[PDB]
Amino acid sequence: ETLNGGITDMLTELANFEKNVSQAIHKYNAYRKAASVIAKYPHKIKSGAEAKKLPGVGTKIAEKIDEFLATGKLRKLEKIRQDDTSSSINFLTRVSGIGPSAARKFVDEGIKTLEDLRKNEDKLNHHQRIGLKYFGDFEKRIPREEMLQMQDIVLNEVKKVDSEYIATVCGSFRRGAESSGDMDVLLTHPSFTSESQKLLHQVVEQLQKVHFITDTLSKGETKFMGVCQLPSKDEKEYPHRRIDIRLIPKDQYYCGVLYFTGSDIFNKNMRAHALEKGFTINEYTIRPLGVTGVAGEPLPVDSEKDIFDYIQWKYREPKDRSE
DNA sequence: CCGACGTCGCATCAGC
DNA sequence: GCTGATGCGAG
DNA sequence: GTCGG
Ligand SMILES: [Mg+2]
Ligand code: NA
Ligand code: NA
Repeated sequence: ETLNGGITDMLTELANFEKNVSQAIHKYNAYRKAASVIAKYPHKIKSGAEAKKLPGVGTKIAEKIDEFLATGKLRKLEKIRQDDTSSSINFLTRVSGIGPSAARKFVDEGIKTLEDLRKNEDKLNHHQRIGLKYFGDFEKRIPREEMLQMQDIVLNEVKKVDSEYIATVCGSFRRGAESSGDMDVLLTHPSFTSESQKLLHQVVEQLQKVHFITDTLSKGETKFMGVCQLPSKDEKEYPHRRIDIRLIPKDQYYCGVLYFTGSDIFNKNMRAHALEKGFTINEYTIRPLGVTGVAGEPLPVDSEKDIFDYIQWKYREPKDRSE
């Protein structure tokens, strides 16, 4: 932090404005990359030129850093921050299911605040209402102790519906993280393959029957997004939580797990490495690239380890897949 | 100079 | 009613 | 906005 935190906040703020106000998702990711890279740099950045050396920090961000160091502020940001229209739009997107477009329409027609949304239930789609209901809870983090508690429930109820199911809670949770943002469960069964009833439904149903799943954002044959909660002790109720459960075919499961285990940077590397070794990994399958680039049949995979074999890597533990 | 920067499931909107 | 686009939130 | 063909 305090080393170059002034700078990473500036860049993260600018990132958020590009995403929500300007609708420039690529400039959003540029500032985000620039932020991460400076955040890892263990020296108090002395000038914009110094920063430029780092990947993802270019001319225009070197300039902003120079201005910030010299003045301790950045004129464009100070100005956007006082902007009534924009700071509202930026804010409203914090409601889950409200993106840059819905937040634009809203601010356009007066609606700017949480109370403004609360007064206009009838202009919110279903996702948005749930988002408003749980705005506070959703911006909280999930402590790993609750994550374990949550998992206990998920693994118990999945098994109770049919013992042949496999459920794996992935995400940063799986990489040993102290806290999580939501839960992502990857679910498969022997009767579901690429060449292959209600398998997702029955599990949601049962998580609902024991009152773990409280609300549904969206649900189809393969992906469920919704809300969940741990039950009460006399002690204060637990916050409501985002949970995603996805149903993957068995032959694509361990690719699924690898992929949704991450981290984003770790997959970015593992794809680059598997490349030269003559393989293409995606979230679904690993395939061999033939002489000119033509990817052939997907190789069978029966554990995460199989993938690591194909590309001559030693199976790295989820605990060490930070990059 | 100029295009990639993942792509996808699902809910909901637009067009027909 | 149907089909395709667009919005959203996820690596 | 940054990078790179
Ligand atoms: Mg049985
Ligand atoms: Na640079
Ligand atoms: Na949102």
